Amino acid sequence: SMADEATRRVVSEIPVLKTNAGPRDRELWVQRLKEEYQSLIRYVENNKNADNDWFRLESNKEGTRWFGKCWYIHDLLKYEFDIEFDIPITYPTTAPEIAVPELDGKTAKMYRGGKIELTDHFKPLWARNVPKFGLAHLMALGLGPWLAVEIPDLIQKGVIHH
Repeated sequence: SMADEATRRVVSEIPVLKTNAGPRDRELWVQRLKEEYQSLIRYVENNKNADNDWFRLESNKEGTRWFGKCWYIHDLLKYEFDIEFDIPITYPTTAPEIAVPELDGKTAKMYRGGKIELTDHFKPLWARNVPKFGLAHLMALGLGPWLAVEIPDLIQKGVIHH
């Protein structure tokens, strides 16, 4: 299918994750976090090599709260946005909800508190890949393409300024 090839083209060089564990799962959660960090840092290193180093992420000590920055280039100007999310208890079967709080109420494709609204195809795509996708895949397949529609639109409409 076109969808299968599009997914593989975007994620094929991102390390796949393995462990079915969420924040409550003790030593299995510690192992899941090793897969999350190994997958994120390989994605970041690929991004630098492709001149598309577009985000930084850190977590709290337990790896249950994530926060950082993404950058979006439009007409060669670089825009920075703070991003944050909580790991749901039912992770990795349930996908985290990325929030961009400074854009809260500035686009229709977003819920209260700045939680971005992905298309209906993102959720079944995550579901069919559990537990192989993690935070690197949420950034690559979720926030990435969301920015590539919403940021150009909001610059166009005079809603955000450099």
